Amino acid sequence: MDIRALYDEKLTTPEEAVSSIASGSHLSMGMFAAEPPALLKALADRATRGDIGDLRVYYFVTAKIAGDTILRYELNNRIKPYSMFVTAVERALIRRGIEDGGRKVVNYVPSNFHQAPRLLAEEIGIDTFMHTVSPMDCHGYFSLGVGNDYSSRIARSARRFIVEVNRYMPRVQGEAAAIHISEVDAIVENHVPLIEMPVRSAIPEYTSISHIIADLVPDGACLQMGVGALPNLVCGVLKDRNDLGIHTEVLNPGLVDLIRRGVVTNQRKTLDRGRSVFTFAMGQQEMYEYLNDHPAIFSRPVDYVNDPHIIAQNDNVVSINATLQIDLTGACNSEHMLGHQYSASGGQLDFVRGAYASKGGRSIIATPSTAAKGTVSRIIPRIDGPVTTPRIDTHYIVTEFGAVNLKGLSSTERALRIIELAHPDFRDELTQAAKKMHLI
Repeated sequence: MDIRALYDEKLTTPEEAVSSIASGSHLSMGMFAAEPPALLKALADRATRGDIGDLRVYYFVTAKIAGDTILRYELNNRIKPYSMFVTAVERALIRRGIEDGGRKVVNYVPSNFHQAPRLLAEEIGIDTFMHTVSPMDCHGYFSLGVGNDYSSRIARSARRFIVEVNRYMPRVQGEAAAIHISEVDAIVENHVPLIEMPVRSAIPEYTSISHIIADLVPDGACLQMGVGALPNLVCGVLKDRNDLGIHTEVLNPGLVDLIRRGVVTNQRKTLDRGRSVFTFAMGQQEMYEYLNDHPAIFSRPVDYVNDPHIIAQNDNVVSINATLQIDLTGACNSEHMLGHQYSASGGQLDFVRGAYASKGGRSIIATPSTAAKGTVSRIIPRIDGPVTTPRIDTHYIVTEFGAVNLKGLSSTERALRIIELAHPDFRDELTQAAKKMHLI
């Protein structure tokens, strides 16, 4: 194929690239750092000029990029967020919609992340897909870079695929990560640094927690970690380990550090031996650079990564996830918003199940015992409404005061052992509550 010719007959401006997108259609985009700033700004401008309406945008993990363009509150009447996972950007929109006469401005779409490819391709249907990509190579291929997730599927199943070439986007190897230019409908170029996950400082509780978790990581553990200061600290403690593998949902700076140190070899994995596996990546510039052309890092779609049966096929999986609350039944809650559950959509539960099913595997859910300078307990009597991790799935829980394996324990054994993980200031109160609920 004459790729140079193909590039030039597809290359165009952001404004022109989004101008044929139909009103009343379905659009989706890449996660996080794969959200295309130039294309989304141009699309936002269309809505501003009143040149498009009734556009549903389906997506999972959003950033300032979409937040400052197509998802601005003012465009809400023309570009409709159909969020399948609610983060801070949606929290602000929903809050503001309540203020503004009780408007519903975010349309939550309950879903399983590991089913995202199918859900978007078949149940929902996507007309236009937009994604930042690495520059075309000499064979005519782009790469989805920090993204695979649902994106490697929808880039093919969507009726139109528009790419935003960025040199700051790493060239990443992975299943269906490479896209030939013949599979692309339009191209724009916008070379800008990828947005970064803000680094958060550790709190004192994370020191004890990270050491308790470290003792629970066996030899040749196959790691999955969410983002945050706690996981990063844990990786810090694992810097003296050997022959660890990676099979994670999110690839973060902590895990990449273990790769760079040679702690991670993936030689004890059954699947994807010799390669670290992820579905999408979040970090800072240094991590993003490191991913470029890395031969031992291999992205795969979320329907592989987050499939509990796939996760379970590696021995000694250790899944480390954070949560905001744990109740006395062992149910856990990761959703910030009061009265609601939009967090259940996330792939956390997939690894809770997968890690337990792994031979030698451990699912860990960890949290500091208190919040707000010790005045609020994160160990509570009962979670309000639907939960993030049901009590029948929870394996290990950790606070700064220890760990408990809940599997096989009665309601009473659970409550008595969970209370001992609460801060001393709250254990009496939790004990009374447990009695009232007739757990003990």
